[PDB]
Amino acid sequence: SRYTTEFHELEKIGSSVFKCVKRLDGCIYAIKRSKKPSVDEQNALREVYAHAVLGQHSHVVRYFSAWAEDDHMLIQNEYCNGGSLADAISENYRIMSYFKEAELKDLLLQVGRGLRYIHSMSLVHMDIKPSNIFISKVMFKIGDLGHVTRISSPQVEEGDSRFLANEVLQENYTHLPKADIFALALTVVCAAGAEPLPRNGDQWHEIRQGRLPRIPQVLSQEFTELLKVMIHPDPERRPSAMALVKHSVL
Ligand SMILES: CN(C)CCCOc1cc2c(cc1O)c1c3c(c(-c4ccccc4Cl)cc1n2C)C(=O)NC3=O
Ligand SMILES: [Cl-]
Repeated sequence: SRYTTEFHELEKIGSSVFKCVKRLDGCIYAIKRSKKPSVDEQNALREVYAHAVLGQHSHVVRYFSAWAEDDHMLIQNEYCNGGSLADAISENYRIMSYFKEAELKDLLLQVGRGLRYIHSMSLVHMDIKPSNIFISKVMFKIGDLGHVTRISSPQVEEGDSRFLANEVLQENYTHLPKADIFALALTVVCAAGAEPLPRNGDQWHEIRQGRLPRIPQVLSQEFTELLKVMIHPDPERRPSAMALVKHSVL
């Protein structure tokens, strides 16, 4: 098998994803091995197609190769040795020491540049959340292109409900880029030290009214006001990724 022959498997890093050394080049890669799926195959192939047009950007995880063997599909991507934002947030949570305002702005700006790049390729990510942001200056890179779709798709697989804009839940796909913007604000909120976001119920709905969850630290008004517009109930009111990256607060 290509996998066994080309790569030395170092360890499992996600449940599968493995940290591997490619034997010829001496580099370390993250390789996802999933069972080969149909509508499910189309969804698997969009991940690959997305990766293969989104390999030029410093804030999107680099793709190297993908292949099929057995009943598995394989994707070999850039290894980010800092883990995901989810783990850094969860460690912060235990130590009661969060991203400070300067680091939240950096997080927001870097990921915002990633979205800006995705969105200019007429693509939307649709699953922005801390577990899909990888850490390599710390560098943040968007990864997990499993929900990537073209921006005017009439059908969307919705991402994690914690980060899901209401209009996407209502199957209104008229402004899909602003769904990524909404999820990015909530991502930054979690990095700021917020409690686990709700999945349904009255707290879920409340955020989708444009009320920011409680943040256990004091932030500038100007920064809080940017995060809050990013979760505006009206997606049109939310900044584009380009407007976000040029924003004076950043
Ligand atoms: C506790 N923590 C500090 C480190 C332990 C786990 O570390 C990692 C897990 C990881 C990745 C990188 C890591 O450093 C990691 C990467 C990636 C993926 C991934 C997600 C979706 C599709 C394909 C892949 Cl390879 C999934 C990944 N997982 C589950 C990736 O593309 N590039 C990555 O570095
Ligand atoms: Cl997450």
